Amino acid sequence: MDKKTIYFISTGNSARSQMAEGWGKEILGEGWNVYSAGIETHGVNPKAIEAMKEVDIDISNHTSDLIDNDILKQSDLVVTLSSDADNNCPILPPNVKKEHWGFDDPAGKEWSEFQRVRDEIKLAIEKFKLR
Ligand SMILES: [O-][Cl+3]([O-])([O-])[O-]
Ligand SMILES: [Cl-]
Ligand SMILES: [K+]
Repeated sequence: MDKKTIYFISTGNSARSQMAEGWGKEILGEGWNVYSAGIETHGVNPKAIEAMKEVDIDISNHTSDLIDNDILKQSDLVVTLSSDADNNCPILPPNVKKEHWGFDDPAGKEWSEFQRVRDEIKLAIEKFKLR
């Protein structure tokens, strides 16, 4: 069937949203275009890159972006990863569905927290695929 589009939006496009994009392309790649953005943009967190590298997923080529309206309007599903993203997300046109999957912000925390959030996001995406 026609490939769908999922857009992960978080406070920034530095950690949670980048790991979601990484997992999304790996798990949902066959039937989904996967993108990510932040309400704010502050570079990709090197620890998020390393966290994904540890599970053989390369996100070193990702970029930190604000929301692209063109992609947004053509998205089938928008997933917010933080309450700030949930609240600051633009009013979505009727053709776009929206869900909130919250995760803790690993910024400034110890290494194991990046691993923890990485794997919680992995689980959420694996469950999503089973719908
Ligand atoms: O994607 Cl976040 O940078 O909000 O973690
Ligand atoms: Cl799929
Ligand atoms: K991005």
